[PDB]
Amino acid sequence: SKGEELFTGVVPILVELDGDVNGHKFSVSGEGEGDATYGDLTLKFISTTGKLPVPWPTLVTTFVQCFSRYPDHMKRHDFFKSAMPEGYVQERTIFFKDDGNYKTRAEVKFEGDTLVNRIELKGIDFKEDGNILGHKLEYNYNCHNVYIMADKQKNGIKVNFKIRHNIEDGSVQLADHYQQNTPIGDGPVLLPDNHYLSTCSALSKDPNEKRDHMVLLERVTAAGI
Repeated sequence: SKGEELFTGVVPILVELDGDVNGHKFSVSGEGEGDATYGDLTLKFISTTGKLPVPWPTLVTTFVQCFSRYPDHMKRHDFFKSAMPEGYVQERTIFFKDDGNYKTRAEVKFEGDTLVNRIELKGIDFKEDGNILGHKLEYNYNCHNVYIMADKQKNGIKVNFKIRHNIEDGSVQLADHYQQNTPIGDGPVLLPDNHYLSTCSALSKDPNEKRDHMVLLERVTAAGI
């Protein structure tokens, strides 16, 4: 399964994001590795242009579902890997309730032996003293099930889900996600039936790192079939 073979072992991952939110331009690089046999990955991100104008947690979803563990009985529903090595384009719109929104476009594919997620994010309509720009979110993250549905139209998948971010002293700030993924190559892909990705994420910090950074650790497993 060409694509599948690509993920038998541990694969290094590189993430490159260029962003602009309300005119606050910034860049982030991440490096790590993942092992789809188990569905685990670890990534370390560094804000390379200065202190991030948005809270780290808000960028988690943006920063590689091909690393999900798809159980054997579900192998025929693994679109993400089926598109590799040429890759896929992942696009999203994330609306922070009562706040601005992020629009992202990324490309995920192999470069050499590394799996790279190269992103362009543009956010607007945000509120300066808002939870976002004001950095009032706690530095934590939750676990969720994200439902995946095919999209014959785009020849890929559609997905929608909400992320709940905890507010320092408030409730939570909702971040409503709309996602589309389409193959990059012209070859055939796997269009799966409806299912979901069970996703565990947690955030950490690195004792030796002086720059603004985030350590993201996760375990993701496909299910629902």
